[PDB]
Amino acid sequence: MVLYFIGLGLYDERDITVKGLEIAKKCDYVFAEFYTSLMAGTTLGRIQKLIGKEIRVLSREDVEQNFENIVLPLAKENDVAFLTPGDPLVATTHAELRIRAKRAGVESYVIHAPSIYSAVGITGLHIYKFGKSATVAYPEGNWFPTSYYDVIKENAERGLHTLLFLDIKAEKRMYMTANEAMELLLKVEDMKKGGVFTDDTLVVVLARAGSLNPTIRAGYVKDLIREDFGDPPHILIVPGKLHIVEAEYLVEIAGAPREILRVNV
Amino acid sequence: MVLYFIGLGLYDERDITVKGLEIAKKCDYVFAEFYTSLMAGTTLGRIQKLIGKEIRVLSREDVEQNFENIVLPLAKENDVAFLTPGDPLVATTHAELRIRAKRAGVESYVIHAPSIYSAVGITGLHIYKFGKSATVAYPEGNWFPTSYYDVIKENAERGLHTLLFLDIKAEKRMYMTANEAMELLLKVEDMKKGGVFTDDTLVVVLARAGSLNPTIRAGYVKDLIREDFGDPPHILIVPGKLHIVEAEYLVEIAGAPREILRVNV
Ligand SMILES: Nc1ncnc2c1ncn2[C@@H]1O[C@H](CSCC[C@H](N)C(=O)O)[C@@H](O)[C@H]1O
Ligand SMILES: [Cl-]
Repeated sequence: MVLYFIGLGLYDERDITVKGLEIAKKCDYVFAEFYTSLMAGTTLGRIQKLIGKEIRVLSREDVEQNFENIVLPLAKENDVAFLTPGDPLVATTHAELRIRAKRAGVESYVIHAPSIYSAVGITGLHIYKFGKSATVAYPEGNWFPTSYYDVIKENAERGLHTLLFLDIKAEKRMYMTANEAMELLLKVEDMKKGGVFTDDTLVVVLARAGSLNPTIRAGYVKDLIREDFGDPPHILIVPGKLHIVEAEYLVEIAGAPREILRVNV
Repeated sequence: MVLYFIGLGLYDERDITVKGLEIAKKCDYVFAEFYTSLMAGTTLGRIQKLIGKEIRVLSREDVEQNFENIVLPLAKENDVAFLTPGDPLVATTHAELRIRAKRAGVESYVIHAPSIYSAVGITGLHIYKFGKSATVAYPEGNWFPTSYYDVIKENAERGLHTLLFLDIKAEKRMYMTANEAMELLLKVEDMKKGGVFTDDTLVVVLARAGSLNPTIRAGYVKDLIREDFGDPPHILIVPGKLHIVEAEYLVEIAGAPREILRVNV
């Protein structure tokens, strides 16, 4: 009669919360999805080993179209767990699943876990200064989406930071790198000439957040566009005007050039 | 030899990640602060029991003025952890403490935990639509803070949601309620008259996020301003223009007036 939405956290199998683990262990059935994002620092096997349960992976179609047929039925007479990377409900489509549960007469509860949305605080940038978020999508065919560029412009215009999620082909396990994202943005700039993203733009790269050894780098596009930030996942941030304390953290912790202390503050 | 910043999560001791727990259990010394936020579902004792170490609580002054005199000295010869509610680097000035660690020759690592900043996803409002965040501070003496009002205005004109952290006086054991936050906003509205926050404004209240049964309520200020949302901590949200699916969730899950379903495109 109960369905638990449980977050797996940022990077590996230990990023789930103690509450999440214990509840998942007591569940009769455990499902999971790995299409909204991936858990780069672990494997399905390692997660299964930790939970001590068989985990049935569901595709986007399984969830978006058949959640009420695959998961909810068992949730009616048993304790069921639905695992997702990060924090449950951050992915725009997950919240709606609770409405499906309600209509099927199933109670649902949410067990949170660290999300990249909050983990970016490790960049030294003030969380309250982050504006609207956006996703950089790979162009393809005659389709060249560029809305994420406008999001940066509107945020930066108001002195706000822009968190950019990078595209991911979950099934194919292909990760968009910060480098590729910078190239795309430069390409978009060259097309809109809005003076939003150029070689002189200051950016921050956060790679493998959640890991004990994440890569935190800050610098101008011209110097970072071809830098190796390590293995994915990568997240790109275009900060707005910086508070001196943010700048000093980027210099001292993220190896940013001293120049930011006078050019971006 | 090392200093760890470890988040404890939203509500109780079990909101700490497995990673944070395993690492804390092995540290030689464990310090913590409980003034940046309120964990309403546990106690120092329960945390100490779970971690299996005595936890020395530090005050805001101990941290802000003597972190390098109380904590860092031990980190040079031992494994030390600094515990905080939620995520250690979200809506706090703890990031700067890493700079102090560096300058003191102490390597530091960060272990994330669930943060209110992303837990708001449980309100059903899309995370990416949240703009700049702000804090509703208690008026004191002749000083009456009003900046949070402008943040709402700026976000709303852009169709963005506004997350409002509510003030806290840990030592005086005072936790601002959503009701008090609303009262203050109505006053600032009278003062500035920007049509930003009135009795007809739709708002969302999230209380005790992290618990299995947090209070999630949506409605017009005139109707919620006197409603009892239970014990603290509380968070207040002023939505911007809603997507139909967001309104859907607010109605079905947070009991919002069914009229908000009729979104004005
Ligand atoms: N479980 C919870 N429910 C509602 N609000 C919460 C909350 N935990 C924190 N807050 C809000 O955040 C304020 C502290 S701000 C510090 C937040 C912390 N670093 C985090 O990551 O959550 C509180 O006064 C309250 O308004
Ligand atoms: Cl500011």
